[PDB]
Amino acid sequence: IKEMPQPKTFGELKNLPLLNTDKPVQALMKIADELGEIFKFEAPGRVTRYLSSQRLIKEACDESRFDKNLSQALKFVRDFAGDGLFTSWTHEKNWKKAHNILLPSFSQQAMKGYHAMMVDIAVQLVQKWERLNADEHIEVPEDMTRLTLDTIGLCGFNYRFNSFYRDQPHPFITSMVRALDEAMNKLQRANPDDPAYDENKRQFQEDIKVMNDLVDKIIADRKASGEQSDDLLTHMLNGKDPETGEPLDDENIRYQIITFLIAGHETTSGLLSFALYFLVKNPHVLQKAAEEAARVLVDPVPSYKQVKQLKYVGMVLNEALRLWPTAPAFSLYAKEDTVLGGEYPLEKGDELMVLIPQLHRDKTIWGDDVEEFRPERFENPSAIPQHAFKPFGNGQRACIGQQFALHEATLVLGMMLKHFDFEDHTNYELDIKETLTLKPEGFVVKAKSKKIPL
Ligand code: HEM
Ligand SMILES: O=C(O)[C@H](Cc1ccccc1)NC(=O)[C@@H]1CCCN1C(=O)OCc1ccccc1
Ligand SMILES: N[C@H]1CCc2ccccc21
Repeated sequence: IKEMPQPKTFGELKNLPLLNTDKPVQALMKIADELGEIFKFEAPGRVTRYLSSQRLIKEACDESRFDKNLSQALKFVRDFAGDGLFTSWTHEKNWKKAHNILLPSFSQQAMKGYHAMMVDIAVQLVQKWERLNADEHIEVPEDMTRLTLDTIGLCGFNYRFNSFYRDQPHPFITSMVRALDEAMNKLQRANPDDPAYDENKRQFQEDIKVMNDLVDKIIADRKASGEQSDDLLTHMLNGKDPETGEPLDDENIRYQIITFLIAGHETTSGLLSFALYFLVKNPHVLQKAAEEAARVLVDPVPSYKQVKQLKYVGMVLNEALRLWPTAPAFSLYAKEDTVLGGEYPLEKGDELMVLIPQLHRDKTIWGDDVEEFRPERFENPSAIPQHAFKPFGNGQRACIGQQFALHEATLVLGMMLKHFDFEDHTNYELDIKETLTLKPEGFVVKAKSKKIPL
């Protein structure tokens, strides 16, 4: 039995002011580098423990011992994401119900159905870049966010956000981004009942209303038309849970669609942005990935089967997820009294945080070169130990979107590498912006067309 280290305290505020930063995950990573595989983190009326080693995380990922916790961030996002899949407890009836109904909608097999819609948005991205003038550059996270938001709108509910037709976001997106910023800003507030925050609260309720109003209208419009489009909204209006025999009600469907729109906007766009960053910083890797894209994507429109052959592009995406897992932390609670790692006794209900970027830098697993971008680490997936690599979380509460995100990201990165050469024309210095997710802020490149027709 060891005593856990704890970072610096602020009297009665304990560790809470360490999150008074726009980069809380990066702060926690630097604390992990100083303190090691486990540290205690305290706020008024809150204790959690941050885990960084595969040795401890492999136990935390034992579903017989630990279940998904809603962190303070997830409790605040639940105010507009409700009991959708991401912000539900495992024991809530609507978690297992929605999970059983939606799993077949998110399978590898289902990606054959979504492919044509993904190609539609991906071709819009390639056409935007083809149409740039010689003097112009690409705003990488901006364009990747235009893409991922449009892909989930179209595959989700046959709705065109038309992000490539706009400087300024759809009204839904303005409310969604402002609601997320408010949820994330609330974490570090030592005094949240302060009247300074009355404007925030009035605005928050207005953004929740806007989100509910468009999504409720889209569900109502689809029920009215009777149209049977092959999208997630159709699957949710028609689907029945084999266990309860019930369908999802319209309120839960609204929380699922809100959840899927946040995920598409926030997650896959980050992965693609980090992938392009690492490619332009590692020209040998860029060359190897571009040879594969040229050899495999022989048709003007990529096919589902062709995207599955992009093995090296998949390895690039996994190496980007290793260094900068886009959704970098998840929360667990002890189902019963238990001893973590033969050293740290926990009581039933005790919370753990998994610091995925730190897990991904465990030198006992990956070797001394952990900071280097080497997709070849992923050449043989069998060589990666259980629970060493967890960008999609864990067990039955793992990312339902994983096949969808990797299919979209592989298709789009394949087409980018086929159609363009890329220049890091500003020698961009990595600056990682944090919301729920990570993105490389201010990342810009120039693309030179290889002039291959669509
Ligand atoms: C690169 C992209 C993505 C990454 C890295 C990512 C990562 C994650 C992770 C780490 C979790 C677990 C959260 C936890 O334990 O608290 C999760 C859950 C989830 N993700 Fe993703 N995700 C991605 C894309 C998507 C997309 C595109 C969708 C949907 C369109 C999606 C939908 C979900 C849902 C619904 C959950 C909750 C699943 C459940 O608990 O039943 N994700 N994701
Ligand atoms: O929200 C939390 O409880 C903790 C931070 C915290 C706050 C108050 C006291 C003690 C700890 N959150 C986190 O450690 C991380 C970093 C910032 C947000 N966050 C988090 O888990 O966000 C939710 C999330 C994001 C992505 C995937 C799943 C869940
Ligand atoms: N994909 C998960 C991980 C990050 C995130 C944010 C919103 C909704 C779902 C999710």
